[PDB]
Amino acid sequence: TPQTTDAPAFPSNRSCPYQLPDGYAQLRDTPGPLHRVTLYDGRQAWVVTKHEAARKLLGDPRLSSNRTDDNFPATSPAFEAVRESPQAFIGLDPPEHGTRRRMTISEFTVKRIKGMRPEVEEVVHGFLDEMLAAGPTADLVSQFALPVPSMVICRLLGVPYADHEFFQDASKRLVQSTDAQSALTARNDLAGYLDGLITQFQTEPGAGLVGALVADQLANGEIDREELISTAMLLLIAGHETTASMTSLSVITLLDHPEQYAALRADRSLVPGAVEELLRYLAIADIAGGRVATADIEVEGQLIRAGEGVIVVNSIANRDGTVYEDPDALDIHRSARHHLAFGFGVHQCLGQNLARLELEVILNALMDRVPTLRLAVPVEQLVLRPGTTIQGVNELPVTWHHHH
Ligand code: HEM
Ligand SMILES: CCC(C)(C)C(=O)O[C@H]1C[C@@H](C)C=C2C=C[C@H](C)[C@H](CC[C@@H](O)C[C@@H](O)CC(=O)O)[C@H]21
Repeated sequence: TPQTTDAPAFPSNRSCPYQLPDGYAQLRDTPGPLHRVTLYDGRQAWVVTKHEAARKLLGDPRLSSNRTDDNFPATSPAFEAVRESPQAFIGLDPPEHGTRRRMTISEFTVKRIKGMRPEVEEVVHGFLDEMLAAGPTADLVSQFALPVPSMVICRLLGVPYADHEFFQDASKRLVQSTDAQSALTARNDLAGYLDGLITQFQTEPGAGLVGALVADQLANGEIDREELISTAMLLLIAGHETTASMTSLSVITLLDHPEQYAALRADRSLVPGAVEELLRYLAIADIAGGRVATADIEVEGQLIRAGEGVIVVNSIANRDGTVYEDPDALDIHRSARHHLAFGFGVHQCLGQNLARLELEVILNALMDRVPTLRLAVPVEQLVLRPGTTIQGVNELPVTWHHHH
């Protein structure tokens, strides 16, 4: 019998780091904003494949972010770790979501992020000194891409960087876990570490956002101790892994487009616009759109019923040709405005401007100090993460014109 189905398996893995999987490109090319897929357990779900409908549904209050809902579209067995756990505000709906998010916004405002630029530049150049002094070759992930945002978010959260080896390992084991067992164990490792940190800040008040939440909201019973752990865990893990993966993939992508990398190096005013285009193009968090409908929603003839899972795939929506002409082409000179790599609505990425600053400083630093940077292995030799997690590589062997 023929094997063609009306709801293809979802998600799919990338074979090229800066191109949609073949299964996503056909979903992008089907007409209409919605299309059925099949999750890992056999459940069917909706995916959004157009930019305007993705933007409209991300702001529709009839789509809930409640992870604990039984109908929430889980995309892997490892997802049972966050469902079975107390929720941070990413999995909350209004009004409870707003009261929790307000406790954290002070550390991510524009004026606070801009003020952090001297500190971030010191952090980037510090790890660039060490990598260049150790001689080629080098793993760009473990020696630069991961340590730089790790130290920045640790200073922002109040987490001691002296323990970086522990929680970096546990954060990997959680994000790239393939079964619920290794995911549960990694999450418990981070929870146990953070709970000890909370007790530590109750004896002597600490710094950062975690120290402030312990001395203020937790002391007044406005947040549960376990809510504080999930919130701190969310910020810690999002603070490391997203920026590290954007850096690794942005380096890979720019090295495969040397004409645009040359233009970027010649005119640094293009860096902020190239970051926006890289965010649209790469879209490393395109699974970050899971929703469950609480009421019936009509979208251009199609009907989402209450209790159905919806997955807004921002990587597909960022390749909408009616918004960005020739969407599959990298183009640092294009207007990448209104892209959905950071989401949209009340759950729009809290640390989107920290990531913009981190990537801007990092790209300028690599072009200033290692302009001869190239990949020590062919791109096809690299191992990409599957579509069930944050896009990126685990290793990135690089080399350069060395001398000292
Ligand atoms: C670097 C690339 C990044 C990308 C592509 C990205 C992407 C996203 C997306 C798409 C969402 C929406 C999730 C949803 O609607 O369910 C989101 C939310 C969020 N992100 Fe990011 N993010 C990045 C960096 C960061 C950083 C550096 C932080 C640091 C704290 C962060 C913290 C958060 C938080 C706390 C939320 C939840 C917002 C809310 O629920 O109100 N992200 N992110
Ligand atoms: C193992 C699955 C994994 C990768 C954590 C995940 O799919 O997340 C993704 C998808 C979606 C929620 C949005 C995301 C954007 C930024 C973050 C990095 C975020 C981590 C979500 C957070 O929920 C994970 C732990 O914090 C669990 C918890 O706090 O209960 C990430």
